[PDB]
Amino acid sequence: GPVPSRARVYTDVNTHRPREYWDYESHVVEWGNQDDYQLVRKLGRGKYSEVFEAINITNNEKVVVKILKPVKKKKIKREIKILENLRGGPNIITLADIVKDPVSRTPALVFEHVNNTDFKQLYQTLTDYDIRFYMYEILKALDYCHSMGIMHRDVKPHNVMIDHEHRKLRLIDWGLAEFYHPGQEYNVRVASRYFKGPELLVDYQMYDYSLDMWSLGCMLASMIFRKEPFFHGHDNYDQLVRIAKVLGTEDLYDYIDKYNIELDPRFNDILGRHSRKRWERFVHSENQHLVSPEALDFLDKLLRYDHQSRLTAREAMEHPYFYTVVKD
Ligand SMILES: O=c1oc2cc(O)ccc2c2oc3cc(O)ccc3c12
Repeated sequence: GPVPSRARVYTDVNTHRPREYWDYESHVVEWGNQDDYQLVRKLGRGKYSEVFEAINITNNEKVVVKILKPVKKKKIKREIKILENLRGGPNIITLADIVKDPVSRTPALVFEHVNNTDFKQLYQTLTDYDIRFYMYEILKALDYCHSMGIMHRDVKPHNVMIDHEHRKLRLIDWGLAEFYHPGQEYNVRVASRYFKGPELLVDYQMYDYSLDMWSLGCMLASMIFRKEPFFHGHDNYDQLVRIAKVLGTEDLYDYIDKYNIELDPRFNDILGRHSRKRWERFVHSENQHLVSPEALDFLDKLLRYDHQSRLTAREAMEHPYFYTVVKD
């Protein structure tokens, strides 16, 4: 069968936590008062929730209310426990309250308000320094949740709220996040298509925190090369082919051979043979000001087939790419 895999960092953190910490099924939700919050306007509907801007009339402060769509109280408690565990951490969205919505008859998560401009216009105006700055901020968030035994599993521009004016950043939507337990097999149907790690695309279930680092690499590639998204697959199969046209097919086979994985035979007539490309290939006159040897080496160390070979969040923060970023 498939060769087992372990996270190379924070492997045993949940093993030595009290079971209270990771056993989210047994979590007892403490409900606030739903009348404290008045909905102002709808911000968006996802597959799992509707998101509203609201006001807490007990302090006249803006909040974000996420009213969950009906789903397993499995996944509801999971997001809630993860949010409470990570509360107070660097650039983690802050869960302020949990109330029961009288209309949906589902939980409504109440978050700190953060003032976001969309990633689409924002990513077109980001300077070289801005990209490095915000990447460092994301890494703080990723290193923290990983250190707390949690992988996000849905890292993408949509889930990174940026207040460009106050240069503040928040990682949001922890509804797909999970606890890492060594040797545990996970659902491969996570993350969004363009940001799915190769482990997901070859259906390798024993993944870990390193999944988040591939997704982050995809984001970085889209930013410094100014191509959103970078790997633009039409489906989950074409997605792996897109990646293979850059990282090459030989290292792809090295990867699945290492873990004794078999590709879906439908790849037989679409995968072909491809050499690994040098990242300079994607540099042109309109993005070159965002590119540096440091930028490419960092990107290169994130985008690895082998999840065990990618930089950890902590290692990433040690990278020379962030030397120019002013530290606090
Ligand atoms: O769309 C969202 O989905 C979320 C999901 C979460 O789990 C937590 C927070 C948010 C969240 O905060 C915001 C602030 C804004 O100014 C605009 C949109 C959002 C927004």
